[PDB]
Amino acid sequence: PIVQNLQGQMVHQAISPRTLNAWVKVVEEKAFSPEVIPMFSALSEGATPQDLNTMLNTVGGHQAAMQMLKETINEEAAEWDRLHPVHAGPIAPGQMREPRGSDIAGTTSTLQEQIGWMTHNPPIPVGEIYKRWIILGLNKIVRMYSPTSILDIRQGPKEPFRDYVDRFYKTLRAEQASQEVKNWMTETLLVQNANPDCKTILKALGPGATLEEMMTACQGV
Amino acid sequence: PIVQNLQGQMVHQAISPRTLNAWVKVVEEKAFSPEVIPMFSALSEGATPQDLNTMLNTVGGHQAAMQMLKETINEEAAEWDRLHPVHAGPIAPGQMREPRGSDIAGTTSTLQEQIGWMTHNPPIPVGEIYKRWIILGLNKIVRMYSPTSILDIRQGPKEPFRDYVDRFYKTLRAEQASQEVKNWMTETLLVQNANPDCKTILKALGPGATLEEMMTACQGV
Amino acid sequence: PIVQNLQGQMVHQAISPRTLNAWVKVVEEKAFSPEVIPMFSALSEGATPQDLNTMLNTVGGHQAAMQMLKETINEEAAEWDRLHPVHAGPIAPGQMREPRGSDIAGTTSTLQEQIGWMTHNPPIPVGEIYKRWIILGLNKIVRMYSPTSILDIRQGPKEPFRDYVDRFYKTLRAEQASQEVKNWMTETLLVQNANPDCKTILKALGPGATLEEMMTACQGV
Amino acid sequence: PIVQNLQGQMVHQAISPRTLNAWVKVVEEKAFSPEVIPMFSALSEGATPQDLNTMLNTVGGHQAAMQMLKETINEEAAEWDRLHPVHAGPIAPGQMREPRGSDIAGTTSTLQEQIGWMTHNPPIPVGEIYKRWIILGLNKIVRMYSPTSILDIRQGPKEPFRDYVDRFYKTLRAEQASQEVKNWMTETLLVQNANPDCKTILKALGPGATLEEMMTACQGV
Ligand SMILES: O=P(O)(O)O[C@H]1[C@H](OP(=O)(O)O)[C@@H](OP(=O)(O)O)[C@H](OP(=O)(O)O)[C@@H](OP(=O)(O)O)[C@H]1OP(=O)(O)O
Repeated sequence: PIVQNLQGQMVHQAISPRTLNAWVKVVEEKAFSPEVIPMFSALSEGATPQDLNTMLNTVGGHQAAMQMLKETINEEAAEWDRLHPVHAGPIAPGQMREPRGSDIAGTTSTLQEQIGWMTHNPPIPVGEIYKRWIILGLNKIVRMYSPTSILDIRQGPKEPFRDYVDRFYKTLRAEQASQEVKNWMTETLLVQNANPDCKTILKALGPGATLEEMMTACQGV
Repeated sequence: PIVQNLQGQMVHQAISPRTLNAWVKVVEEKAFSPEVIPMFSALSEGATPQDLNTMLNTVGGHQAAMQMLKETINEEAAEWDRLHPVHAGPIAPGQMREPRGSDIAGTTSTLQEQIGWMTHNPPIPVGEIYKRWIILGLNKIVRMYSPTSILDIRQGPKEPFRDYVDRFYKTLRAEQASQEVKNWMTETLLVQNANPDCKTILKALGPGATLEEMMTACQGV
Repeated sequence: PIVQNLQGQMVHQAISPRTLNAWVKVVEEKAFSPEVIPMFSALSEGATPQDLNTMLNTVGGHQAAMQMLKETINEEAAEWDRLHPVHAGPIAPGQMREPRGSDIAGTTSTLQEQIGWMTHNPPIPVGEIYKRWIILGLNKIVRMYSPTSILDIRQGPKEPFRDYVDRFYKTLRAEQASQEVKNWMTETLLVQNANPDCKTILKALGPGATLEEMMTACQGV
Repeated sequence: PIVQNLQGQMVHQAISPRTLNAWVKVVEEKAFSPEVIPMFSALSEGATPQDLNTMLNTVGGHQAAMQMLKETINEEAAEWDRLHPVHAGPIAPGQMREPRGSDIAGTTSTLQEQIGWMTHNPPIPVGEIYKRWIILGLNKIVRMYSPTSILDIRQGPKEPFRDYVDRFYKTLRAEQASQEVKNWMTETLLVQNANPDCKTILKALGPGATLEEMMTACQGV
């Protein structure tokens, strides 16, 4: 985080040990359930790339996943570097050097330049692009850790409908696809994969039946 | 939350990670018992739709209930959009764009727009209507998740009257009904289901007995 | 159709009997399989709306199909009327009047009027618009008359991959969801539903593989 | 096509509806078996590129086939542009301009232009060149849609030699390797894959035997 001192100049503030330990416990306990992404984005609000690096390195276990995240961050940094070629020439006192692909990731940047980049007007959000790369990696990790694809979620012969819907929507949350495909999956795959006992009821209800109506109608079975 | 900086400009503040973890734990332990709604409205005091979306997304299990909440929010947003038609024309410097139905939910807006909305005079409380929609959805979820119907709560042969009346009133709170049906239930169904030893005293007491009078009348057994 | 007589003046020419015979064979024997649309769009080459109605009377035998077609025509005519409000005022005597939603449909127009409309500089196409509305109706009918859903197209244990791909693409063309859902279906659902051996080869091939490579690699299995 | 009117001036004549109907039947029912090419080359007799595009829109139903066809057209157009650099300078007013790679394809040309191009002394054929590019695309598609490789065409225990030869030559015409490999296939692979009795007779006949003698000697076996 970045805060203003008494004089009003921006000063970095280290993350409290409570937040850091909460994030570490979330990563080590939850495996990589899909709710880690919102929790991470809530715990890392307006943080400098050094803070993100601390929040990532501090994790003790799940080292394979952190390695995959390292690979994804490196690929995104290389692509960004290719997109922005270096402008040769001395930097005027009124500006600062343009951050390269690895300057964003914090492997070759000091704290002061990172503070200066996004506190400048107009701002260049190093933190908000680094967090985008990290979240893009976490999406792949979460998708990998989820057991089964959405197309293989099937209600058992005896399973209650509420548990089946819970499994289906957990898997769909873990799924990686655009929003339109997710809407189609919600509309059709839910009815299509049900057990024979509830499939007839769901078809008889109609094509525009809301989730509440389906679950209250299939409550007994 | 909304806080002022040193200069006096409104600045968004992230929710405390302790509060967020407390809400997640509340949803973990309490399932969807009726006391969740006051807890939510206490933990989400004066929060922008960004914070509400964070607090809703962070929940890990019970994904079917969160999907019902999503559908209810969508219905309320569509009804709001129909109720307030779109106005065509350029935006004056002294005003801001009129929010649409999907604008209140925070899924198609920035945080700065909402900050300006809920601080500009006259206020347009996006947060205070999003919280209304969320509570409206949570009410249906709580009613549906009630483990047993009111008619099935009956005092046991050896159960003291305190336990039976507590179970009955908790179930009555969960199964939300109108006021007059609640009055009839309290007056008649409470007496009807009791064990014979308590039923005799309740009947002999009279029809217009308050809850305290019944509880202190049947205290001996 | 429209032809030029010996005096250089455009004159309507009726649809030859065997073209109507071919369209009647298409309607009565193809059972509204997804190939009715190309054959209609071929047989109706540059036809004035009177000829379009002459070809449409064949569908009048099927009550449900003709009802769907009439409803779609009327809805598109209403939308056309809404989007083109009739201008009240003097018009240049060298120009023709304006086609109403019931005059582009040939219900209340005469043949000379449509001939003048089509043979104009610049031309105002009425036949093409009417044909687009008819094709919308036929798309709806073909979607209704589909024999199986896209999620039920599964390759047999020993069916060649080419037959399965042709069946899948025919069903996907009948169902006609949006474009993005179609791309997702082609990329993922095609691989998912295949028989074990072809599924193994397609999985081992990799993700995001063009159809040519899939069919070439899975040729003799 | 191109016809001469009553004044002796070449005028374009549209493709009759039933020719387009026949081509649509060819596309939709033959499943791109190796006989689509002769029927296309027959139905497209002397057609200006506008008519070629009109016939090509039928293939637009098949996404993959149309993509392959479009790619081949574009590649050949690029090669044509490269091999015929546009000459900048004055031209004789009695001569027409030069057809670009996107003007021989009828995408950016008008009908009168192509009529003038084709009806020239000496003629500059645009229809024939466009048809050659289309046939290249169709060859690629037919090769993709083949049901079995040439090495898997084996005569059955009791299949007559004539049926086996016809199947073999159809598959060899689909696969369309170079000419020398085709001659080697015909000479050797045909004898190699035959059933034991016909293989014995063909071996005993000798090497370098014409097809007529092979089929005459192996008639009733
Ligand atoms: O080769 P042809 O003897 O000229 O056959 C054609 C051909 O029929 P088939 O391919 O079924 O044999 C036409 O079919 P299209 O592919 O053009 O559709 C068909 O026209 P219809 O489509 O109208 O059936 C026409 O039949 P018709 O005589 O009714 O015009 C018929 O010609 P023949 O009947 O003279 O064989």
